[PDB]
Amino acid sequence: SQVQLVESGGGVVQTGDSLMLSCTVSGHTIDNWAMGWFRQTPRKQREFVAAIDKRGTGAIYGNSVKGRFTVSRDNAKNMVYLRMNSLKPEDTAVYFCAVDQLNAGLGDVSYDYDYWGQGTQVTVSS
Repeated sequence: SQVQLVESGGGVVQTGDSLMLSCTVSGHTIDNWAMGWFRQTPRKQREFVAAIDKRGTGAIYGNSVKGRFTVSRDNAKNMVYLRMNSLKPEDTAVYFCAVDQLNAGLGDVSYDYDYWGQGTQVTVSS
């Protein structure tokens, strides 16, 4: 498959700050796919963060980010977004976007996703 994902928007911020991650997809339209965000730490290789259905009407979130993060998408631009509010030191991680092409709703397990990007580093200073 010739699908390529490029995450951006990572950075170094203070506790309480906000970031807006984005991911641009090339090689295929995303308009029939669910899309997910995961994050990598020493303790979790791909911790689930968020997932959004093909039209953007539904979303699910990892327990530790509920109420703070918002996932969105723009199918015509082939882009997915993760708004991160109220950042905490334990949100420090490399953040990845990935494709769910199972056409079976929203899921939270990394092995069900494809076409991982190389991620974007988020560092939240204590």
